[PDB]
Amino acid sequence: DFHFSAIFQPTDPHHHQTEFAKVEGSEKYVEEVEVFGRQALKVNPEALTILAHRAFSDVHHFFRKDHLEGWRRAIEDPEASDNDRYVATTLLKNACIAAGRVLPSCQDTGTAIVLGKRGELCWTGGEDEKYLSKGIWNAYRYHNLRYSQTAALDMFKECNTGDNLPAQLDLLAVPGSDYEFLFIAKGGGSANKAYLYQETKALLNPKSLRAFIEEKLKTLGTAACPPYHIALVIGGTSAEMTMKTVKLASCRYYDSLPTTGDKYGRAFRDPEWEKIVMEVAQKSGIGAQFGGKYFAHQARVIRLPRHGASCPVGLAVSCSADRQILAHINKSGIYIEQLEQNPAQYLPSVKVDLKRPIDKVRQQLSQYPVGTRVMLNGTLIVARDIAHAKIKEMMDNGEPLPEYMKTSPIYYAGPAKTPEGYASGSFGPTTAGRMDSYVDLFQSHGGSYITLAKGNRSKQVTDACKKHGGFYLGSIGGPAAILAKDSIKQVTCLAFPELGMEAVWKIEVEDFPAFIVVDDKGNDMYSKTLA
Amino acid sequence: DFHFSAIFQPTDPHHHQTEFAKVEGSEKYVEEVEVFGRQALKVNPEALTILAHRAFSDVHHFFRKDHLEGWRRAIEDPEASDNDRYVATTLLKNACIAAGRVLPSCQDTGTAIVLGKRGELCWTGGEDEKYLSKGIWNAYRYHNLRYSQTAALDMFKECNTGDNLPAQLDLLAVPGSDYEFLFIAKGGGSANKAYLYQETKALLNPKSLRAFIEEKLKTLGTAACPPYHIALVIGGTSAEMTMKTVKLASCRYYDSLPTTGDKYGRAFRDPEWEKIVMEVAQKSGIGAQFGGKYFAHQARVIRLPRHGASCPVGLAVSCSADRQILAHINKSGIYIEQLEQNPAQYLPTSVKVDLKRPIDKVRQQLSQYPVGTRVMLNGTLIVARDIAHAKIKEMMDNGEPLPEYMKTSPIYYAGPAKTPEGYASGSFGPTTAGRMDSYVDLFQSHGGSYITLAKGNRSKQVTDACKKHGGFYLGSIGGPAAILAKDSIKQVTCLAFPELGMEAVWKIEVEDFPAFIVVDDKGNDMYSKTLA
Ligand SMILES: O=C(O)C[C@H](S)C(=O)O
Ligand SMILES: O=C(O)C[C@H](S)C(=O)O
Ligand code: SF4
Ligand code: SF4
Repeated sequence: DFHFSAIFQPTDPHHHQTEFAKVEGSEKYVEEVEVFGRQALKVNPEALTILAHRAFSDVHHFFRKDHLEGWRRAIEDPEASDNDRYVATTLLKNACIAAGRVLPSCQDTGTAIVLGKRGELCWTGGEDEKYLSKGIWNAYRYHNLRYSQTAALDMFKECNTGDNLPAQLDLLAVPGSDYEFLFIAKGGGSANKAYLYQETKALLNPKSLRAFIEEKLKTLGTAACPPYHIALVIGGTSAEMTMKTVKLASCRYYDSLPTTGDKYGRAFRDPEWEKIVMEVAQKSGIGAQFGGKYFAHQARVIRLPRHGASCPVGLAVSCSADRQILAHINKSGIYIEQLEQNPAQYLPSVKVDLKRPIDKVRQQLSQYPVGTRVMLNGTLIVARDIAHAKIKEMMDNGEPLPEYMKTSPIYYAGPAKTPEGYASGSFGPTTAGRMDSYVDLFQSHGGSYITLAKGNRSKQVTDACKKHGGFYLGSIGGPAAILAKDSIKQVTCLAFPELGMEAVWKIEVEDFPAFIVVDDKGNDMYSKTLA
Repeated sequence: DFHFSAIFQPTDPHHHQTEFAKVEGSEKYVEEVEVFGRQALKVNPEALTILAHRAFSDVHHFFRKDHLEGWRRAIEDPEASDNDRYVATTLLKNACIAAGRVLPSCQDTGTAIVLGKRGELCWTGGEDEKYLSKGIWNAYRYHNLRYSQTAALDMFKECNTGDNLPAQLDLLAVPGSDYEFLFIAKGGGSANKAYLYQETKALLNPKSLRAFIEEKLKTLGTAACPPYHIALVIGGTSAEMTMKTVKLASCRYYDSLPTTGDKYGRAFRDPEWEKIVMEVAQKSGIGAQFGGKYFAHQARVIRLPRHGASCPVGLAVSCSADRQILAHINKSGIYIEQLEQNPAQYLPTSVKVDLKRPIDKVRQQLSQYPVGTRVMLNGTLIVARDIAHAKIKEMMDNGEPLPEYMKTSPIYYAGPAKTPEGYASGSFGPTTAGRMDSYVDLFQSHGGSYITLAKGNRSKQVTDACKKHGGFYLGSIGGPAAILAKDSIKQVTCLAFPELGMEAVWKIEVEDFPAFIVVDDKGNDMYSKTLA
């Protein structure tokens, strides 16, 4: 009566649908052997270093076809909004610059995540975590990436690790003699849009589930740089299993799952509800960041078994910095997924002078409604999470709001490392909502009247800008390389240099595009689509 | 220069602080060999079946010392409330019954979870998932446990799998030649109290974090049968990593982590904030289910590294059915954690309600008493939980009446485990009440569900419904399923929907069934102050 049924039964478990290139000469790192009658593979652990280094180098300069096709679709679709096409064109042009292998596609080169599947008879010497980490360390140290990891010295005292370690190393024990991998360079803001809901049987009917999807999609907002790859997981054997599954779904790792369930509880993709998710995304009007049809590239919906008392639900996105790369080691060597190296084949405003007293800039912005495109020319002061927290603490101790918060628009951003001979490394915006708790306070103390970042913000920011005569400008989210190449002319560290990329910067910019998202009158570009 | 630092650096990675018993004769399943100069272990995969079967048998009848000590503390502490002592005594007596190896400690024998760590040179043949699953299958099939897993035939059509499979099998590749395990029989309602928050640097100061903890602990309520082992994880490299870590923390798997961080971002346990979590839990007044000090047994707080843009936070509990067991396979055979076989060593006023009356007379009697009154129920209960409620609502949406069997007796939210030979009932404690909240006003408007019996605090809509319709919600003690079955449940019959398995509608006869009036017919709620 016993019948074993694996929860996940992909028809393409080894991802034969993906194209791989072999690392030249890498057969020297492997040797097929036969031990106690079974075929085994000896793997020099240096192969893990070589592989992780190339994976976390390639993934920052190239994209998958399904991602690039989505941007082209947003440009060519007659039903796309003007802003849809503008954002998608900008992101495609950014990808063309990133393909030069100098500037990464996003300033947030992400957390390094490794999903590894080591066969029973794949023998590495066992130090896999160290050798993978060395390859990751090499990639972030010797390329123009960013150190984004924050170590906790105690509960509240933190420092940057200075090398983008530690990585997340999830190494699984599986049958066979190969070693199979998924490498993910996961952006922080898209990682933040991984949500867990604890639901019930009352959700599991067509009307309730549709309404749930409509409600939860809006909570993604534009804070993770859409168009999104949207993943939705209904059910699971635990919260952590649901959230792992929705991460992998967003990487299209489970595309080959069955599409029907059975009495043993196997996982399945649900194409009918993927289409419903896409209908909700298109009809939302949220669009590719600034209103339209292209909130989502595509959708993945996976239905999982559940304890009768339980219904965990996971929702997650892959952002414009859609960065994953499959790989495997076998008796022939090291194979790595081939990304698109020629993204160019997929391609088919009010001037604001910042070199003035800030009150004159505010006066000019007050002449325009939300949704107006602007082009900024002049100085920006750059500050994000830790700098804002340190400045609030200073004011709580009776110190003034610093002069540099009162002279220029505040750009929420943290740069990647500067290539030799370049004025700036990749340097796109940070999610604005994380700074919302500071805006009324800083404006009440005479600063932060104009902020520049990406993503929709909470009502407290709209209220603050109306009370204090402020503005929130939305940069396009994601196009960090083209912003650096074309707009950023000078970069200087202003304060808190120990914070690394989170230091306060002073930058000089030209032709920096943005939209007026929140004005000084109570209006919000997102008030209709993200209410 | 490059310096590798593992995130997790326990000082006791093989859990030497835990006592293990050897499975007699199990060295016959292993053989030490040497290939390419390296020591390897051949393991007969039948060892995986034997180990999983014993693990998911033992864990339903015995508890760890730190769990039992927590119940004893709630009895002996002068600061414990009278209800704290009553609940902890009931749970200890339940454990004494479960130690008889016939009735499981809870009717929810849980989801079977296996965390495995297979050494590079531990050679099983590779069919680990099947052989582990067979042992789990054996444990749930041939013992008086419960089939709790629900398969999705399509997005909405469901059926019970009938064997408590599939299991969650997380098998990791690690150094060496051994095989190490943590087995968890995870209750559904405590699994539901695993929460993920997406926070920011603005949280990471003493005032904000303390207020956050106070707010979020209240959202656990009593819905997962406290006293809780409370686990809190601040940070993490991804949502799924944070939630895995908070699960393992609640199982005390990370107790030997360092207690300080470093510039490489290693994880650490934070004893100062564990003490703060315990102070918040104690001062909340929520107590061991019915007001008092013993909301929590103990706390685990793990601080993790984070991307500068990110601060995932995990909060989770282990419930009264605190069920995990460590194990390992090595050159000497199969070893399994030794749980406490003699829980009795930890052991040191009510209104009688006759349910064998017209339901309106029972309502009239209950209306005489305030919330917090302890009652003892004698008579018939109609038993229905999530799927039966959904099916009955669907019938009503299609124009059918509320069934008469929903109008004659109080409704007990519960699903029984299998009945031992010669017993009137298997373990048969209550289901979480909150999951049925959306049905109460509707059913009461149609003349039924005026009195409900379950565990956990409920939402405001239920308080409002009971005031509008002259209803009551009675809180059973949560967790003591074996002593309820042994002493209180006298007859069990299936009344409707037999295809739902444990989720069928049952008609049961009970005696001396304890409960508290949680919501009355006047707008009052026993939890309105502690869980406001
Ligand atoms: O770290 C970054 O630069 C981008 C992320 S998405 C953020 O700040 O929200
Ligand atoms: O399944 C059970 O019997 C107990 C769980 S905790 C529940 O239903 O709330
Ligand atoms: S594309 Fe946007 S969300 Fe994604 S990593 Fe870059 S800034 Fe963050
Ligand atoms: S003790 Fe309570 S929460 Fe835990 S499994 Fe049993 S009924 Fe569910």
